[PDB]
Amino acid sequence: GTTYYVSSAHGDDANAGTSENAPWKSLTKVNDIASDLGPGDSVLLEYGSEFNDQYLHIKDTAGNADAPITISAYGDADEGKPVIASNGVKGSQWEQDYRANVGNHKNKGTVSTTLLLKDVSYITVSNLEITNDDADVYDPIDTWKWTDTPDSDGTKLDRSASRMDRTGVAGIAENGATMSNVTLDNLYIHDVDGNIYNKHMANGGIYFMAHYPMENTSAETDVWLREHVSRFDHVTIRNSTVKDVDRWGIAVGYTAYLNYIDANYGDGSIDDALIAKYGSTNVRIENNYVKGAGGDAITLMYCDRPVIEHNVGDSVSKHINTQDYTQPGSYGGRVAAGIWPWRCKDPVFQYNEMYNNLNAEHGNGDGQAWDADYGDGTLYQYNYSYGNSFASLMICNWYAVNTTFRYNISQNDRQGVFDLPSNGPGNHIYNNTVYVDADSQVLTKRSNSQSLFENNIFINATNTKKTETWNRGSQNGGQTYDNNMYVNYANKPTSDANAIEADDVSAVLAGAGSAPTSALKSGAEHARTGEKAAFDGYRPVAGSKAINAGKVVSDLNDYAVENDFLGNAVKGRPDLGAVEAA
Ligand SMILES: CC(=O)N[C@@H]1[C@@H](O[C@@H]2O[C@H](CO)[C@H](O)[C@H](O)[C@H]2O)[C@H](O)[C@@H](CO)O[C@H]1O
Ligand SMILES: [Ca+2]
Ligand SMILES: [Ca+2]
Repeated sequence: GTTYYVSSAHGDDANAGTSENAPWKSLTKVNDIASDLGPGDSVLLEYGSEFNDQYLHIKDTAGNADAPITISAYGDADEGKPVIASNGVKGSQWEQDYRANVGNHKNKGTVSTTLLLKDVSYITVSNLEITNDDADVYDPIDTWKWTDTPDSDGTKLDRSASRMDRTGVAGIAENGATMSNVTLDNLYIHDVDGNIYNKHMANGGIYFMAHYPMENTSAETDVWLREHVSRFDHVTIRNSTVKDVDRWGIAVGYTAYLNYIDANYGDGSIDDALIAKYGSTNVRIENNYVKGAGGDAITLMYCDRPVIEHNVGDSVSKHINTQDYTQPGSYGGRVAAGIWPWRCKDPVFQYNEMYNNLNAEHGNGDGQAWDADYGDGTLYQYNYSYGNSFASLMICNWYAVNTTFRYNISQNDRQGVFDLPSNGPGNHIYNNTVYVDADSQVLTKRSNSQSLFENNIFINATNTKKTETWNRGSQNGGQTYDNNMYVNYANKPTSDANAIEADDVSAVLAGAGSAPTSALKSGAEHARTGEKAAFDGYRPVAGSKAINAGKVVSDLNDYAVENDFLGNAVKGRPDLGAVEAA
């Protein structure tokens, strides 16, 4: 197909734009022809370019399986990714409308988006730097600190509840059809100075959502919408960085068709055909770094079996605090968690790191790394969490059901490791290693409900043999324990008839507590093997009471055991904790 070339430095918009030697100057020319982009067509932006007060909007077209539309860079890579910087200009603004109630949230209004994909299928967008900056908002994560006075550290915010919503990239389905085969790859999205509060406008680094094409006003609209579904399939977001954005880091799948998916909460189980029909299929979130989101880091909504792997989140919930979140109004929302699912079926969260979720000390009503929220079958495995301000894992309220949390390591997570506020049943927490410091404990104070804890190592990383509160409340049976290891405690859960007790973590693991305290400067995950391996303190030492002491687990959610946190096979009697002895 046709390849187009844009150069902010060299080009001219009188040019043809179809050869490298004579490229366009501005994105206006691409915008003018984007709806006619088709299979094999490409829009290449010159490395080193800065398209200021510009944006790219692509609507109502498609590549195909043989040849996608491509939006990318050309030239010398050392000149720096091309930059699209909308600065919120009028021309980037569009009217979003779900055309249904989507809960107690703003569902309609004006949004500024730097890169908009409205019902575009088979498109790959790569190697762009994307911003949406307000010169009057400045609060960089890299030097962020809690101040006794607002904005005293050379920062400034707009705290207005009516602040215009802004996206870096928005993926919008609103034609009553599937929008498929979208790939975002090696983008750098930053300084998207959106609205601090709004959770489900296209407001954040990357947001993908689906609307009804018309309001559901009659029996006839209702028959039609029940069968013609705006939804996503084959959305891949990988190798990207999202930094300094309000509100969401990366969210995918919120939908007007929640009115069908959520018509019948039942017991929290989600029917396979229901979620496949109305929800989003084959979503993959891989190798991204999210730092300094105002709210939540990465959330998957109304997704059928997404895969969320190899991401790093870091220092999110920047704005979920009493100084910055001042106009919550009737929506509320002064809460955020790290990397998590909402009303998904069997999502898989594996090999992710999550650091320093902020502000539980200053008005963040959550603050966890992980959150098995409402939904069915969430699998968290082989993830690391450090230094989160409120807990490693939440299981959230009645409709959070059938969670498995296994082969994870939690280090220096504060105020509790496990948070079980009135959650539904079916939850199974096994083969984790959790390192609990003096700012923390096993269960958050508010915990009251079900989980089955087996084969875990609990490490009291404090200077006395702690008398721990192992049980709080009794909803849905409360917390039951079997076949766990308890390191440096004076007591143990009364339910555990198979306890393994150890006095000194030094005779259990090589270097407990020595896992990372921060993300890698690059945002990449830490190595788990080789010279740079970062988790070797969590390997059992020779003769460790962890070795071959675990029960053969029977997963309550029918996920077979495969490997441990380091990816090594588990065979025989499993070792206690997250890491097999080698
Ligand atoms: C059940 C519950 O209250 N969950 C909280 C999350 O809030 C929900 O989040 C979804 C996201 O699609 C909708 O916004 C819904 O209306 C909310 O009730 C909240 O985002 C998380 C993280 O702070 O905490 C849960 O307690
Ligand atoms: Ca700014
Ligand atoms: Ca501040």
